Amino acid sequence: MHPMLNIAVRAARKAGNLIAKNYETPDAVEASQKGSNDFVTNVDKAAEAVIIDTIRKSYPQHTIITEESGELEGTDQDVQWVIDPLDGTTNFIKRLPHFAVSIAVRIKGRTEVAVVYDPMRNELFTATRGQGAQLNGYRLRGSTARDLDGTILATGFPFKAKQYATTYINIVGKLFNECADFRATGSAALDLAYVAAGRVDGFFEIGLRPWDFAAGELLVREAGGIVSDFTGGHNYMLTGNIVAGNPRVVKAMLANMRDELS
Repeated sequence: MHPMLNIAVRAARKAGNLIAKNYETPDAVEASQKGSNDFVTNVDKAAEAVIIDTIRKSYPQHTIITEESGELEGTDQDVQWVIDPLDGTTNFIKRLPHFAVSIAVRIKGRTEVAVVYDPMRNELFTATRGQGAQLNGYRLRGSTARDLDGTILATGFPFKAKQYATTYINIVGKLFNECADFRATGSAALDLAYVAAGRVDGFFEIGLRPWDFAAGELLVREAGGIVSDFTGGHNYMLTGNIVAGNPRVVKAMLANMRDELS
């Protein structure tokens, strides 16, 4: 737990330090046809290896699930480490300095530990279940906003889910008409961390993969916010359709979502 937290942080900083070091290089950037070149993937794979190696030196019995390898079953099925070694891939390739390592520990299907770590800003966000969220050791509470007016909402376009373009764009339209403004940062795990830290008032994105929200979602819930489905449910793990923020902000956002798809 806090020994697990201590290993999650160790792993996230060593992966983070390695990703920071290569950000300062260009070496071998080779693809354009869509975006993701050999270099980010080599950098990313090396981060993943470091995280796996670090976790297995103390907990070789656990299941580890990574964005790049899927599930590496352990003898002890009751603990899963759910990891994105580099949430913000396109950012990294463009050298936009906004990306993070996300590492969640789930025990018998409940997230108990969460680390999101920005290695450019050297900001480590952490949480353990029932004990709240911190940024570099200092307690987080969400934002204190009560409606959508003068709020800032982190979000991203459904680049990987284009068939939802119209619905999404329609949702963005409605929220804008309630005097919300938007940030689009390219790192969902960081967005969730920023919800936890009140740096934004809410977050909504479609089609997230579980490794990008598993740590972020606990950050929010431990800093007094909530996370839900676009339709209000606790179904978001299956969908990846995530609305996060305090209970007022989410209720207000969910209000603007009924009359759309999902």
